[PDB]
Amino acid sequence: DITVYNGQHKEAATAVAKAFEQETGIKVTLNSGKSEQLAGQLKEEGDKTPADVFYTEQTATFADLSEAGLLAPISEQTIQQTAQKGVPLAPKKDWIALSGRSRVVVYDHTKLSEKDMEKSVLDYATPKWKGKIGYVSTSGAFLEQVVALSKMKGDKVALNWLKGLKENGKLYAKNSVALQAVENGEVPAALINNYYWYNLAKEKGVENLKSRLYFVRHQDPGALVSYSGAAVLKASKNQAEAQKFVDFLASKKGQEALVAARAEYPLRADVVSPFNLEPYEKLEAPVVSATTAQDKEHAIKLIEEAGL
Ligand SMILES: [Fe+3]
Repeated sequence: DITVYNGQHKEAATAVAKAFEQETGIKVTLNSGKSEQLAGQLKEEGDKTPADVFYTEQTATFADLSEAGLLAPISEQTIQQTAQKGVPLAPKKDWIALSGRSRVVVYDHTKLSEKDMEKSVLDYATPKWKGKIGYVSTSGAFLEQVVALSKMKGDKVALNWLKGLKENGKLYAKNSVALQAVENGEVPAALINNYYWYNLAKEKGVENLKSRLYFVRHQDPGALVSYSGAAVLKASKNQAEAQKFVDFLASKKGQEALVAARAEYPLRADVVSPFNLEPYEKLEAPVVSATTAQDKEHAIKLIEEAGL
């Protein structure tokens, strides 16, 4: 039996854990919480942690743990299974990307059409969108968006964007809350990840949603796709089963289990999401290097400088 610290959405972890149990008869116990609270906890517990695996929304979250030598190496063969365009690889082979989540602009299509959308994510952080664009400054992918802007456009551009959001944007606590604000008609548009929308559309039926997705494309920083992944803890006693689980998550069956439950992009070439996602290739996502521990701190610094 294994214990998985879970910084992913509960629906995601439950789905993959259930599938793994059916497949192997190995029981999975989830410890769910905020990604950075769990990351902090794993560092504190160190070699005494009861965690066998850490599953989370953003591979960026693994950076500190890897530097602290807390993660166990994964088979290179497993890593190669999910290595697609734009996917980051762990330099120490001690974590693995598993699913893609695209940055998107969700908008109220009863109020706006694609003709009203911006060609660049930079264009939303302006007086034109004063009180009309939702953003989530505490979101993991939001932080990744900031890193990508810094890397792609430089710090001045990234800083002015953030200042533009502080002045013109409507702050929401979570992506889920932002999406609902658009559906409820409290804001015409918001910057979130793609899966929230497809999952809502499955529940309620697209015809009953006001919101639709806009993809900026053309390798714009707002076309960023970031990745969720998993790592095995070096401290794990259950190494056999922990590695088996992470392996499983990269397998055709483990990937199929995730995409059935959650509208994230599979990273295996032989798996098709039942959600009818905008084809990865049509996204025209830019490629960005992996977020280092230092990249992370730097982006947090810009957020603070901007007054967020
Ligand atoms: Fe999320």
